[PDB]
Amino acid sequence: MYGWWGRILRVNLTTGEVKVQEYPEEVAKKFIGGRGLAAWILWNEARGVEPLSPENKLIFAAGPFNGLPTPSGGKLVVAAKSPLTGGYGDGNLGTMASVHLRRAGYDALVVEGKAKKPVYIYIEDDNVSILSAEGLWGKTTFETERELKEIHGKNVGVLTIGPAGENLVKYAVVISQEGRAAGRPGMGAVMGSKKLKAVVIRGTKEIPVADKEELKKLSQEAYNEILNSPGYPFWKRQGTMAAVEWCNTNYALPTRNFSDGYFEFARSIDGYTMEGMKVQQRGCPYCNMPCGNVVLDAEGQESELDYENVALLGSNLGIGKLNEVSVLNRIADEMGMDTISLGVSIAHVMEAVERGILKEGPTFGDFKGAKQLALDIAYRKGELGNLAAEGVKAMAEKLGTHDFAMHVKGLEVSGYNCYIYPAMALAYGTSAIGAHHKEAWVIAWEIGTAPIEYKISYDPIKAQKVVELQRLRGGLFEMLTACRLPWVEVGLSLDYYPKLLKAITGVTYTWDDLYKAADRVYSLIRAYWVREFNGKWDRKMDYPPKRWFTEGLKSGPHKGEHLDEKKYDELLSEYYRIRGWDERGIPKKETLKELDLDFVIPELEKVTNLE
Amino acid sequence: MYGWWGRILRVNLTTGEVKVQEYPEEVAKKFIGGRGLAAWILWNEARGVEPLSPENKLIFAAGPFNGLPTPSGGKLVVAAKSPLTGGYGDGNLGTMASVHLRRAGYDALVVEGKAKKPVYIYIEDDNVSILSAEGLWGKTTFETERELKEIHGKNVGVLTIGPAGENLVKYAVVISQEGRAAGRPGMGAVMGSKKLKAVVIRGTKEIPVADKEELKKLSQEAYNEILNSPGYPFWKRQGTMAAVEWCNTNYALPTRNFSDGYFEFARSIDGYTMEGMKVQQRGCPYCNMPCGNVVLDAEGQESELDYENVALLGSNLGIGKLNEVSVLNRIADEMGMDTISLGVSIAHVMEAVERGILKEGPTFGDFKGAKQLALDIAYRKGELGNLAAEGVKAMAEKLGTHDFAMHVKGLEVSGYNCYIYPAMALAYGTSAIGAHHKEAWVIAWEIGTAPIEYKISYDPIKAQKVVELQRLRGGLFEMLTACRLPWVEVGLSLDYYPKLLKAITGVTYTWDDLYKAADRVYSLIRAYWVREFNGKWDRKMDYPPKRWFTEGLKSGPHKGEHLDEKKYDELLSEYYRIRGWDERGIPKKETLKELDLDFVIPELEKVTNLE
Ligand code: SF4
Ligand code: SF4
Repeated sequence: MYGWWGRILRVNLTTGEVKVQEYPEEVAKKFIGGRGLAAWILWNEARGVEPLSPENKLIFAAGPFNGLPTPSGGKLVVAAKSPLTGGYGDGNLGTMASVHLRRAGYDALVVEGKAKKPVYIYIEDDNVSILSAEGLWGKTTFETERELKEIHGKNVGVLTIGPAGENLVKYAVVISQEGRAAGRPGMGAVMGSKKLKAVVIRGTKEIPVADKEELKKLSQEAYNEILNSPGYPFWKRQGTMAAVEWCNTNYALPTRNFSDGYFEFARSIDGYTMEGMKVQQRGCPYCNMPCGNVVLDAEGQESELDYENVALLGSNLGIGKLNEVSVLNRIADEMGMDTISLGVSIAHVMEAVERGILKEGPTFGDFKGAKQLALDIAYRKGELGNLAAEGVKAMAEKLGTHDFAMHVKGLEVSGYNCYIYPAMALAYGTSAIGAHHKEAWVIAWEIGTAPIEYKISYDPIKAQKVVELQRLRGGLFEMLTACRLPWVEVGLSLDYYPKLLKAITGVTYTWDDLYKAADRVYSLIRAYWVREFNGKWDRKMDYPPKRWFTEGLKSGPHKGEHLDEKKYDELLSEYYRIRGWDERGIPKKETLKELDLDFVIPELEKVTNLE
Repeated sequence: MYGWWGRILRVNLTTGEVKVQEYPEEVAKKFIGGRGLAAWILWNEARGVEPLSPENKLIFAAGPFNGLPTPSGGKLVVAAKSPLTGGYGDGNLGTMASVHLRRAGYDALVVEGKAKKPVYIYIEDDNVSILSAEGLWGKTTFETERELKEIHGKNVGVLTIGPAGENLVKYAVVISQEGRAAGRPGMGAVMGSKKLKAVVIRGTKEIPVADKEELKKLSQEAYNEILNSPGYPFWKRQGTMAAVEWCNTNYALPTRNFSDGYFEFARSIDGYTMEGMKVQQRGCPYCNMPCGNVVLDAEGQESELDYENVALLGSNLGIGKLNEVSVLNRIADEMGMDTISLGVSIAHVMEAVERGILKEGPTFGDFKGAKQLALDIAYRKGELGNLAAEGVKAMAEKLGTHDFAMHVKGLEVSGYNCYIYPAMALAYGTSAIGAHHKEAWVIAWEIGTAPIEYKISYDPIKAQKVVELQRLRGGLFEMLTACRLPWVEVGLSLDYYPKLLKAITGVTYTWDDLYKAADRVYSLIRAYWVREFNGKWDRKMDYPPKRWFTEGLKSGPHKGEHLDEKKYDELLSEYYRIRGWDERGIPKKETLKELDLDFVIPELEKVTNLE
């Protein structure tokens, strides 16, 4: 076997047992890695488990591209049954831990059980130990990684959780290298529930490559193509922050809990403003187009800015000064909580306060109040911090505020306001893990323009475009696993991927093979949700928030415009037709058989009727 | 006598003598105060003196508006014979020193002589002393003022020089409250040449007012008019920083030593970027429309930004990040040196380096090199730093780089590139103290738009507009002395001024009375220059820099356009006709008699032939 090790590191925190599981080359070829491998593991090992119980499996899954010098191939997938959504949950982050896990001889790391006290997992090739982290517990993510490196050396990959993870904030994430984050659906809370403070990894092994020279050649070509792309200069300057102006121009910038798609103060929180306050730039392993832009916040502290962070903690909160939004951003990284769900939870509180629903709490534009709430959420201080720490779905159940609860499947909607964007609304509605733009950022195509540089339509071809994008963004890139931005942003040819894959693994994958592996992952993931939800499931699970159907844009040429539910419903049926799912969004028996998921049928039938 | 004290504090640092000069009420009425009073004093007391010798007079002149609660009436004029230009030199700054000097019982303070060692002047009502400042010498302006208040208390007004003043940098200024500056033509160097490190002032006396009730009424109306003006909100947000975009849009933003009027990276150093970096907002005494916008620079330090500072230290130097420009800005303030002349001098060096004329030094866009040169100028360290510390006129004589030496009469050109703006070019050409936009910011009217919110033309009305603006901006406002921005930016009515002047002094001044006093000051100032130049004077003294006639814009729909020498010369003759001046730029015997300036006739006749 080349590329894949066929090895998965297993750590049981309850028993202290550490072992290496060998999985068949057939499974590796069939699921490829990252999310695929994770979905296979969770389907088999997390049936009916409580997300915060010792039985949940915390998975760190790499893929064949990882550990090797592949173009922006320093990504890693973190997965577990989600404490926020109750379904399959995952996330991705660039981190040296990805390079080291693979160079240490493993394709993935699976943590089960729960330690008796705070501990961290140490991995140096074949030497794996569960060590006491009593001294680290309570420290920020930044401080935890800094201290671990002060002991073991700079040459290690470190994954940590901060107080939000330790306190089981439902959208707590895993942090690496002060800025890289993974696991919006609460991977950080699953990590915290096991009393797992960090993971330190070092690898030195040579990963067996089927064609060393092709690999080295293809990689050099791709790097050069990136360096020579016309978008490279502007990408180097603004990175994802170029989307603030682009979204504002197109009425897609979430403003005041998604109330409007335009923000009057977007310029003072945009990419140009960011350029003027940038002090450093860093990136993920093996990437020659770094986009981790670091600024100084209002308190003079370094903060790494990404578009989503700014959109959800800036315009979405009615906060118009980038230096202030940057303080909130830093807090999220330090505490280890998702900037998106954090911002949407805060915005939800702000709307409830302005409406008189909540007697106390911050209002839109209130930076000091937003900062205090962010901190109270991470430390679960007071009734408000505790409520908001649960996310908008849970919070809305308690407050009767479902009308303005911006989420899909319990996962908070990200940085694109879709009052007039049917395809993007469908992307959020059908995202495998819950509302996220990860799997299909189709709004650009719907508009005809993109950040590096209108008539509302429900054409069934939009459902086809979303499935196509999900195959690449929610499948391929989450399985390799590698950054999708070189392709998305600078236009690196997708042809490099199946070639790099054969050069590495020696297996020839055609685009249809890849499209099929991605579809298998999608149906398996959906199957997981259906099974864990005990068959209680229908098409409404794939609907975007009610706000986009009952309210419209508040300003500009498109004022009053919104989504037509009837037409959205028809577009959803088209999505199901293309995926081979029934009108409830559940995979059909024939579809499962065709995707080599026969094993799913018996289990799903114990819970509902299949078609 | 009301309003005016009719008293001038006299401090001789050579003899240690402190006395109070009582001057005539008719002189007070005739010159009003500020620059008018200063020009009267310099004509009489700085005849033929070397600017850096003990005989030069350093004047801190206030007017009837000062010390009283008048709308933005906390300004102060600092004047002396200029070490940079060799003629009349002055500047203005907002400072509690203004309020305290007048409440202490004086209309002005005149310092003559030179101390044997560093000293500071201490003024508390009638108690005035020259005290040792040996421990303060060498400290920054910020630290000097901070330490003085730690001794004397926070309720004092303080004026200081930093190392640039101490080291006689030709464009050294006087600084107050970390950000307020005065005296571009080297007032700081004059102060430093006297070994005067600072002036600390405290006043408690009630200033006699003709009509206290009218004064209170008018000020209140004016304050409310400011608060309710349509421009108030945007002014509060961006202040003068709104000019970066306005100038860039109009090809008037000095870029790379005025090479072009358009900067490709203007957005990253503009007013919106500043808003996203603002952490504090300060202002001058008695102002309800504060514009001292404080940001954190690239090193996390506070830096108060003004348009000119950013245009001359940013676009003019090819530096496109506001955080970096802010480091240069803070250095200028700390060292006590003019941001404009500093930037124009650094830009001059950058062009000479690029052109190979200088073999060592910073080039455009080199922030680290610019910072090092700014520090070397302040401390006069090295041949290059010592040369640039002399100003562009002097530096150009040594390097043979007159072609790109942007100055008029030795004073560096400010933040408006006039390749296609004849009236603004004439404003710079005729400015009483040398190149400055202070006396006539006519570019706004020439274009038809303003920052608060084209066809070239040499229409003789342009000269009439420059004269009208000079009467107000270089006359009235420099004599009161009060901020001209409420009127300029927010549209406060000019009708308040004659009414407040009457309520204060009891003397009624019709607009014609004020225009005559302003022209009187302009002709007296002109007479001072001619006299001091020993009659060596002609119309070329009032010409804009050669570059605006010799080259044109480098981009935009106006690419290649420049000023025309013949049409400019005709426009200048129109300016002379309106002012009653020779074709050499010297007042006519009839004009001098007209303005009650007969005493200057004998003096000018001794040096040249009058008309
Ligand atoms: S483009 Fe950005 S997110 Fe992608 S690998 Fe590079 S630094 Fe990481
Ligand atoms: S408008 Fe600005 S410069 Fe004028 S008095 Fe007010 S704070 Fe000072």
